[PDB]
Amino acid sequence: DDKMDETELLRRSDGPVTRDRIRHDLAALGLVPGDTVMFHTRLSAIGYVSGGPQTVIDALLDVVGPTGTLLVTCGWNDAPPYDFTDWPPAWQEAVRAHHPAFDPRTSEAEHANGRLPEALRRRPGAVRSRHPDVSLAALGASAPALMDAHPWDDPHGPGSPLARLVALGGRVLLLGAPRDTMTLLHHAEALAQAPGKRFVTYEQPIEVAGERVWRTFRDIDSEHGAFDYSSAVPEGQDPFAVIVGSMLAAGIGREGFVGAARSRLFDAAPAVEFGVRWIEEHLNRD
Amino acid sequence: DKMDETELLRRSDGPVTRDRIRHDLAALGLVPGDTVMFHTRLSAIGYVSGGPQTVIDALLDVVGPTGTLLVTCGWNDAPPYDFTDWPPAWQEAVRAHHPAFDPRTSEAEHANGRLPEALRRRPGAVRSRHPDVSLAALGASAPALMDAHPWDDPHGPGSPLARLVALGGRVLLLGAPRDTMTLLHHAEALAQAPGKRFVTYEQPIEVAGERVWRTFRDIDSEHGAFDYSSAVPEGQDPFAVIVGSMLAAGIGREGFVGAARSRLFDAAPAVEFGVRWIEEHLNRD
Ligand SMILES: [Cl-]
Repeated sequence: DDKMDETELLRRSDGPVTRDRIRHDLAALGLVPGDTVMFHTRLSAIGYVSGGPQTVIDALLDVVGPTGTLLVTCGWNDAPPYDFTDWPPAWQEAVRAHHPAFDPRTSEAEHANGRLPEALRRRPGAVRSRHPDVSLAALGASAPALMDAHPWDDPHGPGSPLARLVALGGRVLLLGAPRDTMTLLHHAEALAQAPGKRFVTYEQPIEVAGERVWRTFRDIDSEHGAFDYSSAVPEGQDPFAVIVGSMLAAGIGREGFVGAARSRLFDAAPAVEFGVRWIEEHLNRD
Repeated sequence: DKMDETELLRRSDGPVTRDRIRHDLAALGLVPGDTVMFHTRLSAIGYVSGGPQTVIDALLDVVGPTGTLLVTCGWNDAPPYDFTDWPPAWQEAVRAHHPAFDPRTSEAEHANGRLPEALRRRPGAVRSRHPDVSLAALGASAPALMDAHPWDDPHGPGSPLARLVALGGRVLLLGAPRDTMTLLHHAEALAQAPGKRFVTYEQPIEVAGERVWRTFRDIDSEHGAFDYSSAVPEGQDPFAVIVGSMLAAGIGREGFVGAARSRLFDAAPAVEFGVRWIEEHLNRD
């Protein structure tokens, strides 16, 4: 029921949530002109947002202003599965012969990231990074250098957009999104040194020189965790949720509300520094 | 989700590729130069390698550069028709702050699925200007089909749907159920019968760079342009009944595209049939 969904969201926020009200709530959280902010969104948690994703994006642009930048994690919803080489031989041949290349302009973001990354990447002037598995998108003053030349291998590591967010003094905003959605902690996993690090190898079709070619990629296991967190994390619990919870308890990050959405704003450099130290201390046992 | 893939892969007995869809579309009767409005239920096709992009590429492969694809978009985040029933403070917030419809960025209705949202993002795609029932089109006839969508009676004469009929266009249901045929709203707008139901609603648009509120009139495309209670059996959707009767009268062809039950109609005889069906069932002189 469409009617119903609207009724519940209106009730949740006690009426429509507007662009200027979101702008006000974001400034109260600590977002300021000139910031670069990567943001994860659970749109319905805000309430009934008058104008949907476009209103959230324009409120964010109002706060950071023309010299600031917004960033999201996109990925590729219709990528071939990592394990597509475990299918009957005629099937995977069909994939290898006919699966289209990743295309930054048209390939849709992963559906699990919700509507906001797919709205951001389609904004006029938005820039989407070239990686077929873990592309980001950005909008604003620093968007070309942040997204430029996404490193094929180790795409969460030293050369990556996430590293550039840290070096810029950027921020991470969870906008109703839960603590485990903080993508930036994959950059922490990529930097962290501890035994038992998990890596993945997969292939995906990309377009280079205007022709479609397959490429093999290496990354940390950003799906099941770059380590076994068995010893440091109660089972049933998500490692990133535990790290961010400890982060917050150590005084890194500010919590508040944007509409009806429980929201958290972090500086990216201390969050990554905390995350790598968390992983190395819990997992090295020296 | 690996089981999700196993379900889809079992449904189509392996990946459905661009070439396989093109093959099945041609066998259903789509030809080079066709203009085709299509409604899609991706999961009914099976495991489509490449998702919506692959469906669109296959359709372009069949109709070629002289052909045109059309979809219905609408506007997912339009103000609800009845926001003017809300408490005064809530409707004043919508009036002062709801952003204008923007054909380049306003999202299609979530219920229309992922194909319309992918089509309108293609390079060269054209999206009509109507804030409530916009269409999008891609190909040689897209500018003329989408141009100057009438504000009032947006399914009536001179609308994109009327232009699809006049062009000799077609309608494709690609695993979509018989009741998503948008073209039959054009039949409802043309049909002469008692008790026709209309809606009047307000939506923000941009006119010469300024955001303005406008009032719009349409047939009730949400609840049905007529009370169909005496014309259809209980629990059946009117458009499904009309399309079923259309098929049984020899209008339209049916087959499979991948695993998806699919139906292809010529738009001019579909609308003529739909108008007659409504006038015969709802006048009963
Ligand atoms: Cl490049």
